[PDB]
Amino acid sequence: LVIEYLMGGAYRCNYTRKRFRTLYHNLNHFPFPFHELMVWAVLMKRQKMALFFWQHGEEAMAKALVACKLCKAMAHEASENDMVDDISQELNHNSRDFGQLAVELLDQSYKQDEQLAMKLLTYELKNWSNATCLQLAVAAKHRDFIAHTCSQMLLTDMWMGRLRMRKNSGLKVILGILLPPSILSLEFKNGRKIYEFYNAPIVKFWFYTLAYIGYLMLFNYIVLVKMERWPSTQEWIVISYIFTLGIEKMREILMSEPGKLLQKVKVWLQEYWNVTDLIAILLFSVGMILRLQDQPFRSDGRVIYCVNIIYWYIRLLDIFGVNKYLGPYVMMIGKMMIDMMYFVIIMLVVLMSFGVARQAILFPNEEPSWKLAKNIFYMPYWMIYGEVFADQIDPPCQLPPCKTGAWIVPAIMACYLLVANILLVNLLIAVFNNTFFEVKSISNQVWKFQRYQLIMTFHERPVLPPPLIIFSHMTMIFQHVCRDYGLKLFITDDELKKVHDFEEQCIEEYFREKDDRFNSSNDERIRVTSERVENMSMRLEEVNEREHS
Amino acid sequence: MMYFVIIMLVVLMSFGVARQAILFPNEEPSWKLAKNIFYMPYWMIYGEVFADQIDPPCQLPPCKTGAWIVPAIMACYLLVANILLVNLLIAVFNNTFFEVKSISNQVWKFQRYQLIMTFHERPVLPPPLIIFSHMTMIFQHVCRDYGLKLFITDDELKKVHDFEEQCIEEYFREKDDRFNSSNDERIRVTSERVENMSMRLEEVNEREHS
Ligand SMILES: CCCCCCCC(=O)OC[C@H](COP(=O)(O)O[C@@H]1[C@H](O)[C@H](O)[C@@H](OP(=O)(O)O)[C@H](OP(=O)(O)O)[C@H]1O)OC(=O)CCCCCCC
Ligand SMILES: COCC(CCO[C@H]1CC[C@@]2(C)C(=CC[C@H]3[C@@H]4C[C@@H]5O[C@]6(CC[C@@H](C)CO6)[C@@H](C)[C@@H]5[C@@]4(C)CC[C@@H]32)C1)COC
Ligand SMILES: COCC(CCO[C@H]1CC[C@@]2(C)C(=CC[C@H]3[C@@H]4C[C@@H]5O[C@]6(CC[C@@H](C)CO6)[C@@H](C)[C@@H]5[C@@]4(C)CC[C@@H]32)C1)COC
Ligand code: NA
Repeated sequence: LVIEYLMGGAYRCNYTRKRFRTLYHNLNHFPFPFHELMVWAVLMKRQKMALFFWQHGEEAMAKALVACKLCKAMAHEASENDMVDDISQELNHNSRDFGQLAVELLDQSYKQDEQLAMKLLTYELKNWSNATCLQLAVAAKHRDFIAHTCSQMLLTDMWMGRLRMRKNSGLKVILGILLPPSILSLEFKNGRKIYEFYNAPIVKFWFYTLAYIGYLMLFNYIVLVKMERWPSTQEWIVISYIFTLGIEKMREILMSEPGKLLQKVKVWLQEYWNVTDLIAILLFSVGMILRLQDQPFRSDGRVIYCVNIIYWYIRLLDIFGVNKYLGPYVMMIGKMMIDMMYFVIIMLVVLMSFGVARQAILFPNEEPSWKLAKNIFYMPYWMIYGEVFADQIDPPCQLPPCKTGAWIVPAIMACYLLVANILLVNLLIAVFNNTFFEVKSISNQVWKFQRYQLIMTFHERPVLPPPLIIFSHMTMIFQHVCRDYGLKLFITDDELKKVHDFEEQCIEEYFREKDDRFNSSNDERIRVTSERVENMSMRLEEVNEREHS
Repeated sequence: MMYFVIIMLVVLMSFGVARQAILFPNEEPSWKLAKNIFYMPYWMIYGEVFADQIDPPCQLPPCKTGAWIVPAIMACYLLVANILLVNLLIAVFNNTFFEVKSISNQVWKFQRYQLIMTFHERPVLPPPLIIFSHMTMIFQHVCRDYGLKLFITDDELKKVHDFEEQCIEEYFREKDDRFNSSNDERIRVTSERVENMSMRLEEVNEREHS
């Protein structure tokens, strides 16, 4: 029970199975003893014993990943119940050590044989609640494991589905999705070719992208062109798209992993795209409600549409995030935005000061009105972006008399422009420049980690795009009254034994290489030479002092 | 720059569509709507931010519904395009300059050979007068001392061969002498000799006879 609580919601340890429950309720040996000994050493926080038990037996990498997850969960539980706060550091160090061991073992296995390395990451683990190494590594939030070359190659092979399209893809997928006769000219891995072509994640992604582009074009057409009292066909298509997308979001929030409905919404509202999509759908619904009414309400609904189109235009960054070079740039923008806000507060302060000074100096006969609130922000803000217009600030003053102190406005403006356009923007450039390498590397690692989540969330979605997704939901109603690949890879006993022997060979070679590399370092050689020289000097002094003559 | 201009184009299209749809709600479907999105939002960021043609000052025609959103959308758009993306592009150009410079220098030095060789074959007359050279090639149609190679006699060839043998011998000797004087090799040899000496001394001490 405590193992199942530590691991996750979907995990099911062998102890709580009904076979072991019936075998224990009337109170035999274990097939793999070192699994239970390793779990015992991990739970009771005995690091040396756990490291000794790790290198004996089979399924070494799965054991390392399970140990890393258990240590991370134990550290999280320890730094919650007001503990001594030093147990958490030791548990985190143990988790990091186990993760590093898993990464090094994967590196050795990939270096020795590539196909067997990819084989080792996919086969179903019978002793570990029917999970793969990828699922354990993802559930442990191990960014250095997914970002490895072998994991990325495996993710690419799962993303491409049964097709190959190795040298040049993308265009062929679009041709297939637009020209169904062109499907037959594509090679497949070892009537049925249509089903295997359309069930790949990548063709689902391109179908969804084409549907989104079409919906966006319809939205642009319906907001650009004059609208009548009742909606046109393009507006009906847009409304249908929004409604079906909302239905799909509800279906996703209902079929989530947690069993509690209140827990499902709380875990769904974690990504910012989900909450922003919910807000946008509610806003579009409000605008559509106000649209089908009299003239002022219709105008307000149209303005709601024109505001809402901005978000759906921005949401193209999610589509762009698939590309290898347009995802890290988006994340880099996401962090530099926080830096920009921190540096824009000061610009706002200086702008407010200059605007209030100029407005107070120039116009001393203004009644209290809200126009004074915009005369401060408007023109001092457009000034710095390339609209420095004389005679609009410090006007020439047949000629009306000059206001008292009107000569000070250009003196203030010169210093304001010098501060805003030469000091703060250059300092912001320096800040963006000197904090780019860390942000780039972190963004690359995070994107390579989230590739797995993208692949799974496209492998789970129905094959039809959101404008046609209603037909797929009707099918799910018919199936309501009624994984060979994509996640795992089942095998026989002989292939399992071959994989086990390969893994034992890999771990043995890894330990032997580590020992041979440690024993040949300069520091070890110097230490051993010093000790032997000291002992030899003592022996030689004893020999010289003790002679028969 | 193209990889970074895709995003600028997305944001520009968004702002242009929003402003054009807000301001003018009585436009027939015409191709003029296709350029009203790209034209002015593109000239705005290069120094045409004129504050009288984005939010018109409106004897006075009535104010269009929601015409106060255009300045806010434009302020956010200018802040994104002129402060965030261009500075990030500057950072990208700055932090990927050394590798590009070194690779370009190496590639130019390599292509110098092709540049030199392609002028050693072209006819001496320039393209406006190259017709005369082609006529000459017609006359020569019915009919490399230097520039590429350098033919030499047997004694010069033997001198070059002896020089090359001396060079390769000196190279191998220098490589071996440099390897044998490294710190790692000295430490390894000293450790092995110390181990053997310790074993020998223990065997000598165990070989007492009195
Ligand atoms: C208007 C905006 C619409 C949304 C924009 C569409 C969204 C968008 O911009 O990216 C989508 C698409 C995703 O496909 P993705 O990148 O995953 O697939 C790549 C493709 O297979 C390349 O041929 C591979 O070689 P290369 O390394 O590249 O040399 C590349 O490397 P590898 O993994 O096989 O080793 C593959 O990653 O990215 C494109 O490649 C553009 C293909 C042409 C797309 C044509 C678009 C019409
Ligand atoms: C001059 O008078 C023209 C008239 C013929 C009228 O035909 C119209 C048919 C719709 C059409 C082609 C027209 C104007 C706006 C056009 C929109 C601009 C939008 O821009 C795009 C811009 C970029 C896209 C990313 C978004 O959408 C289109 C969805 C959109 C777009 C191309 C939809 C198509 C619209 C012309 C002459 O006949 C006698
Ligand atoms: C159009 O005619 C208006 C009239 C109602 C008149 O009420 C007035 C009450 C004072 C009030 C709210 C008004 C105009 C200037 C307003 C100032 C602008 C300043 O800005 C702020 C700007 C930002 C702050 C950081 C600094 O101060 C305020 C201290 C300041 C401020 C909000 C104080 C409040 C002033 C309107 C209509 O009657 C139906
Ligand atoms: Na300028």
